[PDB]
Amino acid sequence: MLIVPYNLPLPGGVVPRMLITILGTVKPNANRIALDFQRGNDVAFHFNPRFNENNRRVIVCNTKLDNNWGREERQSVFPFESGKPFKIQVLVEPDHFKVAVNDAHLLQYNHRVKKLNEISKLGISGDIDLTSASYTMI
Repeated sequence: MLIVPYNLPLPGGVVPRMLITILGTVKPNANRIALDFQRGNDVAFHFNPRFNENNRRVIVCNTKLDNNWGREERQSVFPFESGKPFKIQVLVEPDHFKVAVNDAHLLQYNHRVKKLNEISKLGISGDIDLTSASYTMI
């Protein structure tokens, strides 16, 4: 019920205890999903499930500064399935983003961009139907 790519403003940036919830369904022949938390043109946190990287499924996380990507962090645990509904929750903690998928902890990504109050947009793109995207404080 939302068009993709979708831009979710995060007014005044992110803060610890902010919880972002994304609901949708992975398309049948998906290749990728991406969440991009942006500070202007920089990408503070790129979360990128890849369904076919050399015939493996992997999640890649990274940061883009001044148009250059940094050191990737990869993990092999892959909770997504083509064609099925998902829930992603991103909880902002003091020293990392914490990601849970379908109510199970997936990964943490330590803050490389330290001006959290300038991370003011979340872009959501890739091979999904997007149902809802929202945030709250816990």
